[PDB]
Amino acid sequence: IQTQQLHAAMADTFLEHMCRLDIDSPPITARNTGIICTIGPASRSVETLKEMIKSGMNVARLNFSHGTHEYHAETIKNVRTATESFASDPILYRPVAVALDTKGPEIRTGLIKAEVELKKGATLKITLDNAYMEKCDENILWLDYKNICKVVEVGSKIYVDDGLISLQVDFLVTEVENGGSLGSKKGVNLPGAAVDLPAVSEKDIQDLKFGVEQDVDMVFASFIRKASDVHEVRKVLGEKGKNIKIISKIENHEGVRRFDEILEASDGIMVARGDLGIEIPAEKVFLAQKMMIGRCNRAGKPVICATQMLESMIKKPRPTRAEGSDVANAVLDGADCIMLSGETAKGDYPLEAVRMQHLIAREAEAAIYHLQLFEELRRLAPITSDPTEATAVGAVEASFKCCSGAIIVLTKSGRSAHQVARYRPRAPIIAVTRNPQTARQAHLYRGIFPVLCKDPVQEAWAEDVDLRVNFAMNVGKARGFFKKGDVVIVLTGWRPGSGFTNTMRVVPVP
Amino acid sequence: IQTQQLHAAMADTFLEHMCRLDIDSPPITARNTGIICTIGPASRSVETLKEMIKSGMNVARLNFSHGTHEYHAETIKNVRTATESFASDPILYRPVAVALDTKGPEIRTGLIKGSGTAEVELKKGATLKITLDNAYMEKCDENILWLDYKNICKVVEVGSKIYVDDGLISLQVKQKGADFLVTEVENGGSLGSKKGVNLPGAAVDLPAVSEKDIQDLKFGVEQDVDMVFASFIRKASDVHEVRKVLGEKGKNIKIISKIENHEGVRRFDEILEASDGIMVARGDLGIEIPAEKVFLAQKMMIGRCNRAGKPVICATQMLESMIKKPRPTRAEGSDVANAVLDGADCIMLSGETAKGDYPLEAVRMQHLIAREAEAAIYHLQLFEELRRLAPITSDPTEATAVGAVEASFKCCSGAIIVLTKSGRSAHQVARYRPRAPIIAVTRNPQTARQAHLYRGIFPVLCKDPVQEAWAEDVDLRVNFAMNVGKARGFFKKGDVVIVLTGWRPGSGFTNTMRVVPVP
Amino acid sequence: QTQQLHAAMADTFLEHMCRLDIDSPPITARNTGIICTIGPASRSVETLKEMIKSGMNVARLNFSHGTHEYHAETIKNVRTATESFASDPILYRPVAVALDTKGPEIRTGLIKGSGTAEVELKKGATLKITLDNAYMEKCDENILWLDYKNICKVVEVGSKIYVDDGLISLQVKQKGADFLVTEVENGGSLGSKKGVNLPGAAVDLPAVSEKDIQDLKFGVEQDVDMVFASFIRKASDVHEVRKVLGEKGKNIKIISKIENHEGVRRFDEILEASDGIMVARGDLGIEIPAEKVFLAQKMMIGRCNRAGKPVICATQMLESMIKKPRPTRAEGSDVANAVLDGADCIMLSGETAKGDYPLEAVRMQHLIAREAEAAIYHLQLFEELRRLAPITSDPTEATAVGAVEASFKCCSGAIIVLTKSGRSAHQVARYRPRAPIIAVTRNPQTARQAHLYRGIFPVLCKDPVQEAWAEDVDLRVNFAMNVGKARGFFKKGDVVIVLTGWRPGSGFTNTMRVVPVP
Ligand SMILES: O=c1cc(Cn2cnc3ccccc32)nc2ccccn12
Ligand SMILES: O=c1cc(Cn2cnc3ccccc32)nc2ccccn12
Ligand SMILES: O=P(O)(O)OC[C@H]1O[C@](O)(COP(=O)(O)O)[C@@H](O)[C@@H]1O
Ligand SMILES: O=P(O)(O)OC[C@H]1O[C@](O)(COP(=O)(O)O)[C@@H](O)[C@@H]1O
Ligand SMILES: O=P(O)(O)OC[C@H]1O[C@](O)(COP(=O)(O)O)[C@@H](O)[C@@H]1O
Repeated sequence: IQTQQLHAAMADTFLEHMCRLDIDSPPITARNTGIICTIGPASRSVETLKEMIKSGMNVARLNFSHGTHEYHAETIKNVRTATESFASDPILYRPVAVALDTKGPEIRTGLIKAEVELKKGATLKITLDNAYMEKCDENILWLDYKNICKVVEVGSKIYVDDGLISLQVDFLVTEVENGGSLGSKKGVNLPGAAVDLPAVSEKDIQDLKFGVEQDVDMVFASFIRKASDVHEVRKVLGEKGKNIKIISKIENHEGVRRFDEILEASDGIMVARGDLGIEIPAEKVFLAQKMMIGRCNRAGKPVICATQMLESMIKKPRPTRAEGSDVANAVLDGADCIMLSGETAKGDYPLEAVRMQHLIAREAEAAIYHLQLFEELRRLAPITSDPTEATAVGAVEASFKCCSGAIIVLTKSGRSAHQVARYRPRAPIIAVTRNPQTARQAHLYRGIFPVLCKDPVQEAWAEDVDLRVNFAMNVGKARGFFKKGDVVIVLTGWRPGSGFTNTMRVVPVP
Repeated sequence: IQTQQLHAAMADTFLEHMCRLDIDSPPITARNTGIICTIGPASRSVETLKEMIKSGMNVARLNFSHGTHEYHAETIKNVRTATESFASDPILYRPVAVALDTKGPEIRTGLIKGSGTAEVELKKGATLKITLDNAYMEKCDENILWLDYKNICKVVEVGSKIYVDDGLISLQVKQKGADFLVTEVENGGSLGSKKGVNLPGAAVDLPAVSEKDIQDLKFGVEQDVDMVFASFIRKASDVHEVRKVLGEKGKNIKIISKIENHEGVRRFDEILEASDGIMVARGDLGIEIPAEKVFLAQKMMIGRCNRAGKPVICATQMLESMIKKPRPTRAEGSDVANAVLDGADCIMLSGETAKGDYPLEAVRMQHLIAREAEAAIYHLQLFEELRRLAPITSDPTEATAVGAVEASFKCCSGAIIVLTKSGRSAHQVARYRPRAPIIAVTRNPQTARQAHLYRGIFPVLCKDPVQEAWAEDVDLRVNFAMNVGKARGFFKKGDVVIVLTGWRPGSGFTNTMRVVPVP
Repeated sequence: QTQQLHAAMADTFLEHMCRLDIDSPPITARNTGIICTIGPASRSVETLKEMIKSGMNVARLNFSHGTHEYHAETIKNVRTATESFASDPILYRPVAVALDTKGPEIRTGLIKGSGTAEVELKKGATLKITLDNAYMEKCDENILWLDYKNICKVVEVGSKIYVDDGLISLQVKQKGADFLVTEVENGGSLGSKKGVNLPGAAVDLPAVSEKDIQDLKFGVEQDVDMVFASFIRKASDVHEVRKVLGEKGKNIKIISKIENHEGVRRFDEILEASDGIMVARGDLGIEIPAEKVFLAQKMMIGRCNRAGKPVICATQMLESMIKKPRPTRAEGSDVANAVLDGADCIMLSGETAKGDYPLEAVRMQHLIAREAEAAIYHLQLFEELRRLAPITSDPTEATAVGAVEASFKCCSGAIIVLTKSGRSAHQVARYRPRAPIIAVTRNPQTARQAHLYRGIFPVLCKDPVQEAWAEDVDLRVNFAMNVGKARGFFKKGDVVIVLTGWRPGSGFTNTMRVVPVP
């Protein structure tokens, strides 16, 4: 009772559950929320990447907004070098995924003449004549988006340089709402506009093909506005990249409004709060965040909460109180993963930022009101004929009933473990696979602790099944998830191959 | 249904309620969560203060860790000048409370090279000597660090961790002494003048109410402050000590206990029972206990305060980046919204308003987020849990209060108008957390100021003289609240409001609830 | 410790049941309306006086038998007995009068010219049904006449015909022009003028017959409070009853009796058209399989509670009490479960109309209802009623829920409501408070009709209108404090909820006061 917030777990109301949250109730070792770190000058080396892994990084994120293919290939090579330095012990080997975050379509201003000053309620004309592209000034500004006039109307706002400058409407004349240092080749945002820019730009096609060649596990597809955008990303990945997960980045009003069709078309979602906070009033981000996490939990699809989670840690070795809170509340909301950008890419304390996310995520997971969450997940999920779905909900129920140390799932593609994860058990889900890509991808789903079996396939299938379950038991005992004599849930299928999980057993730890 | 997250309000589950939160669903005009602003050099002028009031500032906080009595007396004077500049129209006047935040049992360093602005870059693994010899109190550098805690050597042992400046710098006690400590820099950084020192493992024996606190509390009574935010409250006896120090002259001053250490969290229940309200003082609390556990202590304290109907304040680094930037980080927007969703009565600004470059933008942002987050609350579960967890009582006032809240949800009322002398009647309504704002009409200026501590209370100060016929005096205050609500856009003619009154004059007779249309 | 308050606290319905305590005694107040059928056993002014002391609230008159002259004398006896208590207005109890229509009944003739003669019908035997009026007073074990002329047209070979509360069942073997050769499936004693059911048949009889029209017009003339309309199959049948009552009987409550398949299938349209429902289990249990009646009952009680319209549970609730002074366990359970289901009223037919223990049956209904009312899981019920209730702009609906909420919070002795038309008290009753609703009115029809709503205890104020309106309000509130104190619903110092309006007349209820009992 005095550990894992188990007194708070027993509350009959959410109010009382909150009243019982105890700073003296220590959490277990298992940390269920996946940690995604953006790699950069502060974290690119092998030595550092080894420490990143030890501190808790599960996914290495490569930002293709900048850098060449050569640079990115070397980052990937470094990640795999640091990752396989741990391969010698398969019991302790932690798989590490590689994510490719696309540049995506963007609106950029021209070259000035370099800085200029804009003020109060002055005038500035927006032109598209590619003769003014080299002569940007205080009275006239050129843009690379030719359909800007079609998507904007009388009273529409234009945001310049990550929202620093505000403006009001073959050309458009604007009245400055908020001035400042007008730079050259700066990003432009169109709030409320149904931007008709390509789903995937020319550079993105090249990047996505590079990703297939580099054997990446997932793509974080930028500026996803509709279902067709996801379909274009999927078509570019083709047959060679059919198994690569697609996470759609919701960055503007359109993406939020057309969310249900994007979720159905995608493998998962990223709440890209940075871009979203420029596109929608910042006081509304928390709404879009809580709506997307809720709907992803409802569909059983992975959701990533991103941007400025521990921002002050770029310069400081400890985060602010708002940051500590933001990480906890993203876990409490129901986010599968939490992300680090500048904090691991450019900052002075990358390792400390990763360690803090791990500590907060672990305390937040014990703090979840599983009693309400599990009843609501059950009530909202459809009654289907699927044997694996019934098995998965059965296992979660059994794990709550006997307070099991884990739910051991045998999986080839990962699907069987994903089905367990959508019911959010408190027990860690040990997914035993032989597929190295599945083990990497499994980090996207809350609760899943992926373990790669390297043992050779036995000829008697029932013995091969037993070998993989025993492996999971060994990983559990070694990492102190449970010990000999404890009860665990074990999920297996009625024959080899995917799609047959239908067997739930309550097994003592040997 | 398309406004105030009413589609989300209708959800049968919390998960579905979250699924329905809509960025395109605009909130009402009224903002329920009170905004406390620390007043410092960036916000002291009458000019700025008038604009703070307009931006949404409800309480002016005075941090007695710094500044002389003369400085604070002038800040208070300027707060009153800005507030009274709006008194010509009683319909548009907004009361503004004055809060005195004590220094308390603080441990502080001296001056780096005799300058209150100079800094030293401390290196990891480096040796630093801590002295109590006042010869170095202005001669601090990268080798010698003076602090004002005379009994440091007794309560600290070898291996003990010493945190400096919001715990950003860390040190380990390597060799103990009589008035000195030989330390090893565990975590480096830039060390400035007069920084905060924490000793999480140590049994700090500093008095509850210091000699400086007694002088400041006295000045608070003389200055007619509305509340005291008492630093480092550890047990109920500490609250009792503040209460006894304020004595008879300060008996109506509200005491808010600041929980910022492990003992305070541990002995929370007895502290709460003794206090008029609580501050979740996350700054120190996040140094004293592991920073990852702060959200647990925060939600336990908000829940327990909500369960007890006593005000709770969420404080520190809520919009921190805004000291230097005109826009907050996404983590900051989140924190503000989540403090409101948790059930915090008030939210607070420190350096963001006291010394930052954008104090009005920080006030405006807290106002914008709070109002958005108030509509996002799951009132269906919150009101059911508040009802079930509250005892059955013979108190007529409590029954009227819950009946009034029930009526306000049924007709989606524009407000709950409450006539109150002490504030109690409006406090009893706030406890049940209605969606509609509570317009508290009072003739007592202190009540009007102190009501800002409670979620939803929109206090109004009636200046109209007392009429011969009591029933006409009652109707005059109700009409005054009708006038305020219309003028501020909380409602318009024909809308329905709830009205709370008593059956005779004086406090304690609230027993009448009326459902009336707006004239 | 009292009125199942320990079970009231339960966080789950399962634990609510676990905590039900036979040693937790109920309050004095009984909220469920008791409807009694008047007959030879209960017609005397002297018996009617005792029926009123036992707890009868509504006197039901079955217009399937008797003449207008006979029914007018019944109504006179009910009024004489009710008005005997008017000497003390504190103890006076309003009593309503309900007219129950004959509707499209199908009845057999006389057994060998006698009203009491019986024949033994044996299983396997042939029975000939005739429409020939030469046999209307010559029924026996071989021939049986019935008054439904178009019986042959609506039935077929193989069809089943039920006689006498469905105790005798016949199977049609041969169909004819004005006859039916049948076989005895369920035998027994066949008596005179027994009711007939044709479960599968499309009975074409009118919803409102000429006799029904006369009875309905007589209802208006006799100033009845409500009508119980038999065999209502659709909305158009209720509109037919409504039309007949017309402007003169516009304020007479229509309670549609659901006693057939079509009535259940069309229930929503029926309920929208009506002022209330009777779950008419007798004929319903013959018209549809008997094992489905509880389903229909719970569906109808639920939908009426959801619509805020009165619902009556009727027929064979304490049947064995016709011949015995105590009921069976099933009968005790049935009365308890109708109250638990949410029925506003419970009814007695044979038990009060012709049985040997009428006063006993009324007393028993009173004792069970009171026990069952304390057993209600108010915590879930109030939460569900609020959730399923729409958000209104109506100040009166907001004041009513506020008052119910306030009554739960302080566990008040009562919710005192001042009402002209009764609407304000009905709005309080739709939220099911635990506290009894003392509805103070000066309108006598309002006071009588208030018995149709769970929890309403109507009191008729005799006192003339005081000059100052506030004083007239206070006089009526004090009258309720006096009724509640005399009936032992509360004592001095207890807390009660008071509901009034801001000006005289109907529709201004907007004031809720929490006041100590003087
Ligand atoms: O009733 C509540 C209230 C809250 C606080 N909260 C956190 N995001 C919120 C979004 C909207 C409303 C309240 C919100 N969280 C939970 C969690 C589980 C069950 C019930 N909950
Ligand atoms: O809230 C209720 C009320 C009732 C009716 N009922 C039947 N025995 C009862 C005993 C006491 C109170 C109500 C009772 N049944 C259920 C069934 C499932 C869930 C909730 N229920
Ligand atoms: O989650 P997935 O990809 O459907 O895989 C689960 C599969 O794994 C198994 O447990 C074992 O299959 P293999 O022996 O082919 O690995 C199957 O019985 C089951 O259908
Ligand atoms: O909240 P409090 O301090 O009890 O004050 C509420 C009081 O205000 C009133 O409505 C009006 O009283 P006054 O006329 O004395 O101000 C009382 O009837 C009621 O008891
Ligand atoms: O229930 P109804 O028919 O709306 O009547 C309730 C009415 O009774 C009153 O309390 C008293 O009215 P009277 O003084 O006219 O009898 C009104 O203020 C209120 O509107």
